[PDB]
Amino acid sequence: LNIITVTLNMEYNFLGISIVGQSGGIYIGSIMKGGAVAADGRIEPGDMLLQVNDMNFENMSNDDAVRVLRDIVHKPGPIVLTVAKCWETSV
Amino acid sequence: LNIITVTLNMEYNFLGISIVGQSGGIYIGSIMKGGAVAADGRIEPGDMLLQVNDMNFENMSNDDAVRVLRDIVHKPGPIVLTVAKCWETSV
Repeated sequence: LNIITVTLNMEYNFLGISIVGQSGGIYIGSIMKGGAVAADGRIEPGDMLLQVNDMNFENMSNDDAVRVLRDIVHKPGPIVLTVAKCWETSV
Repeated sequence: LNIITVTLNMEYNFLGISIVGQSGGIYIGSIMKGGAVAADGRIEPGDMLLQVNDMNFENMSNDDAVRVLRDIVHKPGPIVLTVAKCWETSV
């Protein structure tokens, strides 16, 4: 059970994450210093973004996901992100 | 056509990449300074690793992929990585 929810107040205009697509979730490439996500601390590079508020990406195209995510980030008020926590190892 | 091949001489004992799994390819989380991958330059964080030499991960479990990758990195001689180049944007 590696999925967590992360609520951000956004009282912030920008999540401060770089998201990565490839030509069932969106990968988080990096976290931009300050916040909102950096200020919260729970989301880390390599985590997979599955949902924002009630809009789930697991069956959306990457282009629609980004569009919906931006639409919601530009709405007033708090946002809830659902994240799959990654594992990492070096080779 | 966003897939490239990257040959590394490995005359290096360590690719110098952190790979990310989640509970058809393995994501590259970061690149460790020096090389081999850092020294080559073509592979970047967010890229997806699809194959090493002739062993393709697109139908393997993440745990088998990592195992096979380590096995091959510990073999003598050059290694060929097949990478899907990501796109990135900030939200």
